[PDB]
Amino acid sequence: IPEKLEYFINKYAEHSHDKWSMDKLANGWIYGEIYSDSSKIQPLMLLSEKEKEIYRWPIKESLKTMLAWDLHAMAEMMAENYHNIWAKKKKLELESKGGGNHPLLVPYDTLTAKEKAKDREKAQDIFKFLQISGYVVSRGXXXXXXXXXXXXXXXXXXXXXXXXXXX
Repeated sequence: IPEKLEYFINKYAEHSHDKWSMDKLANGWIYGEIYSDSSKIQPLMLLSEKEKEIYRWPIKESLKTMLAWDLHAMAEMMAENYHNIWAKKKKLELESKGGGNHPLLVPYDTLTAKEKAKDREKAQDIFKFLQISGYVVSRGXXXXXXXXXXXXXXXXXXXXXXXXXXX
């Protein structure tokens, strides 16, 4: 967790809270200590105390995973990690409680597109602020190098052919 990125974690959390505030004021929500859903009354204006930071908490984990591990790449790695953490939690809890089988207990190369879109939304949401902040990110001529490798292979093959034809 870099110090500059650690500083920007709070700012990004505030920006996400502001976006959610715009959404909830468009929907209609007013602050109130009483917890309710049909009365349209919440004390953090349905996001509760911990539910306000349920999405702020994994931003640091996302940064750590990015450091430990183009733009479409960051998108797909982030969505894959999103699905993997939830799948691990679900499999752990179902193994603990002896529950039923979840259709999402399958490798990410088999899921329905809506399931991938659901966390691709959050991936893009967290990556847009990183891009606007000037953070260049990579996964961590081309044809010319390919041709050079091919030429090296051809040289090896020619050497082999010469060694064979010499006999």
